[PDB]
Amino acid sequence: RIIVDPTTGKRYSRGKTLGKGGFAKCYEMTDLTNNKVYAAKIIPHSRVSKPHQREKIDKEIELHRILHHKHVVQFYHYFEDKENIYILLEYCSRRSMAHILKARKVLTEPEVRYYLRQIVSGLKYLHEQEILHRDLKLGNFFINESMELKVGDFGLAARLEPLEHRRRTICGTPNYLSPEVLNKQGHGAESDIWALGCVMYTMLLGRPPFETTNLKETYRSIREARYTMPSSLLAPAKHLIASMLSKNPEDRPSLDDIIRHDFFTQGFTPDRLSSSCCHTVPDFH
Ligand SMILES: CC[C@@H]1C(=O)N(C)c2cnc(-n3ccnc3-c3cscn3)nc2N1C1CCCC1
Repeated sequence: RIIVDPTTGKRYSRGKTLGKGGFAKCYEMTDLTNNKVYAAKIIPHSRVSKPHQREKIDKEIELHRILHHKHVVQFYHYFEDKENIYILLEYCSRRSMAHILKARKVLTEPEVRYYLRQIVSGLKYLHEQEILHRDLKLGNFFINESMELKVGDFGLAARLEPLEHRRRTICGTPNYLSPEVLNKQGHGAESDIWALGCVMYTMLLGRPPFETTNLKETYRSIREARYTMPSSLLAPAKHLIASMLSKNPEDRPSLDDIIRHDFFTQGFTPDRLSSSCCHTVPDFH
């Protein structure tokens, strides 16, 4: 299967299927020119005939293509032929963190420190760019062969809007809805920090702090921001989760405040995590 870009004449080679992605059918896509493999979203035009879902991928491409950071999935190139839209992205061979957490149930503290340092690095970049991810979940943290975390799936992504200039309606259907979004206040930077609490919690426990059904029954408990803290957690981990899950948005720590917490500084953290950690528990110390 040869795929030629009709506006350039660049030829790509389509490899194995990688999975599903809503509108995306995902296959390996080799650039024959470089000579390197990427992970491609292939979206037939028939999928996106409606103006709003056409605009959806358009903002996703527009916003994503301008980001260059070691902990954000690298945009490579986008093009279209007669039937498909093509988005080529950093190939992450050891899949996502939602995959690892299924296989492990629960991670060790040094693993949680190893992964969250990378997550906070990639989000700092984005937040300085002034782009809100708006869909941070374990599913969107992509890992490569050499075990490096890339934050991906832009899409529910958007540029930061001042409070008075803000989109108030709930955007799409994300994994971890903040108290402030539920109060018709919109999605700020601290709504991304909220999700990092839900992420960290789930890395240490294998279950989210709140129900993720997005049902209107679930709204009250989240607002409210009340939940059970399990005794299994060590003191410093407990404090930082409670910090990031503050009820009031401006009570939540900054990303600089986060990576300097006792949770990070007072424990051991490896420079390189072994790939055995995708399955097996790592050794102590
Ligand atoms: C293309 C969408 C997404 C992605 O954005 N990146 C960067 C990615 C980068 N690398 C892989 N990748 C590469 C080899 N295996 C995968 C994979 C990750 S999760 C299931 N397969 N997949 C990616 N994916 C997948 C494809 C289907 C759902 C998410």
